Amino acid sequence: NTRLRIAIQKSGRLSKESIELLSECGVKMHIHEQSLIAFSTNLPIDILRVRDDDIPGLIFDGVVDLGIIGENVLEENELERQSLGENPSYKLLKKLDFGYCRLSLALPQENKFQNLKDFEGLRIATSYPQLLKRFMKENGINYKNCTLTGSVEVAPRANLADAICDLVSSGATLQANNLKEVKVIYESRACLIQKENALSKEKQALVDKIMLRVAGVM
Amino acid sequence: NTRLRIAIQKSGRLSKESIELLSECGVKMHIHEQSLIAFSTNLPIDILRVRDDDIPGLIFDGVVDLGIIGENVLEENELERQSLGENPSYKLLKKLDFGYCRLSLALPQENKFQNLKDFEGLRIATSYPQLLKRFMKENGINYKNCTLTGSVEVAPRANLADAICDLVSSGATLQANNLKEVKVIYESRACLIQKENALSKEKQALVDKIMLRVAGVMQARE
Ligand SMILES: O=P(O)(O)OC[C@H]1O[C@H](OP(=O)(O)OP(=O)(O)O)[C@H](O)[C@@H]1O
Ligand SMILES: O=P(O)(O)OC[C@H]1O[C@H](OP(=O)(O)OP(=O)(O)O)[C@H](O)[C@@H]1O
Ligand SMILES: [Mg+2]
Ligand SMILES: [Mg+2]
Ligand SMILES: [Zn+2]
Ligand SMILES: [Zn+2]
Ligand SMILES: [Zn+2]
Ligand SMILES: [Zn+2]
Ligand SMILES: [Zn+2]
Ligand SMILES: [Zn+2]
Repeated sequence: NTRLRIAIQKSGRLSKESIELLSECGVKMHIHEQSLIAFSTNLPIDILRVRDDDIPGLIFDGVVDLGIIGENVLEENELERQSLGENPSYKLLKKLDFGYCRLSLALPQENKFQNLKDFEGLRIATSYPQLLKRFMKENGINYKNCTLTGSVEVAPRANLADAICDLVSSGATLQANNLKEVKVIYESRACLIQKENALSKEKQALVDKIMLRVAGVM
Repeated sequence: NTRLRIAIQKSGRLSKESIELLSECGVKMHIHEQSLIAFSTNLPIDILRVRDDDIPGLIFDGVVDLGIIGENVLEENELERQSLGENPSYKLLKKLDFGYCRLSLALPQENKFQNLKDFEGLRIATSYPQLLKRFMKENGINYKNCTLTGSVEVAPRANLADAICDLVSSGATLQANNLKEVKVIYESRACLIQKENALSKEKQALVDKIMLRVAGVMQARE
């Protein structure tokens, strides 16, 4: 197999815009329900539709050639890999102009918040435990972890946590759960990344062509 | 919280059978299919319906009191936590009589397989990278990892991997993807576990009561 492998989010925040970037770069393909692999009809390119949390790993492990992924997800998994004693590596090709969001600490609307110190001792629910951990350590604040993959914003109401650390874009989900954003700990946007090890000449040439197109398209 | 917290899978292999064990143990429940939070109507017990991969962590971190989880999922996350330099700990209360499955290596049906050595150099897709890693190390076999959270079985036919390491229950998914099971690396069943730090006397008394009922239920279901 000589086909370039690009991993994108199967469904979620980045899916639509990732597909549109690719088509704007002249990559034609049909996306409809394929469980894992879609095939460009005009170029030797395979689009792997995966859970976003898997994309950093696929790139670090050299399973795919390119990936489109949020900085937050990339950094969370990079930190996890580094904490296991590994050396995750990737090339950053381009910071993209979509997927804008921020990872923030949030409290029940009725809670008094003067200072970050108010998070001392608190149980904090998040899907990004490594990012949360690094931030709290850097700011000298002790807390108790609660790792949930979904429904993080329900954790205070379920009495699993006193607070949360979660992605915010519109702020609608925090509002719906009667929570308030008190401290941004990370700002994110989508990026295009490549695996570390050199591609074949053919593949690198196609990547350079796509990057011109991305640069051009931008 | 005076209420005992039990974490169970929201939806998947163990969800139905975990809810049924609880009702079979006399725990009456109000559930909202889409919701994290469920509660017992006749006992001071909160049922937290979550992704199964989250349950070992909630127990290790003492966020909940009890959890029902597959041994496979528990072991994978225990290894992960230990590999991060942490000290995950839990009490095993009971091995349960549902959630039977095995984590196995599988290859395309048409592949020749003589020996485990045939995995040397191969890209192996899995949702259980620590369990795979430990097994391959202990058998002296080098491989390339591919971590996927879902659709693991399609990785070979998508040319993402040469092989997979995945749970097999009925074998139907492997058959559907024209893959064959060549080596079992772990046998698994659901288990009931408890966080490490001592419960209050009243909570521990409720747990002991539930455990008696669990035993009775299991004998009665044979
Ligand atoms: O501020 P809002 O616009 O209400 O958005 C907030 C939601 O978006 C995030 O999920 P997201 O879909 O980004 O994560 P995922 O795609 O990884 O599930 C986060 O988990 C919130 O639920
Ligand atoms: O042999 P079969 O009966 O076809 O079963 C195989 C399926 O079971 C496992 O999923 P599961 O929901 O157990 O994994 P999870 O823990 O990721 O939810 C595995 O990923 C297969 O998809
Ligand atoms: Mg989403
Ligand atoms: Mg399942
Ligand atoms: Zn089509
Ligand atoms: Zn089509
Ligand atoms: Zn995700
Ligand atoms: Zn109701
Ligand atoms: Zn799962
Ligand atoms: Zn039995």
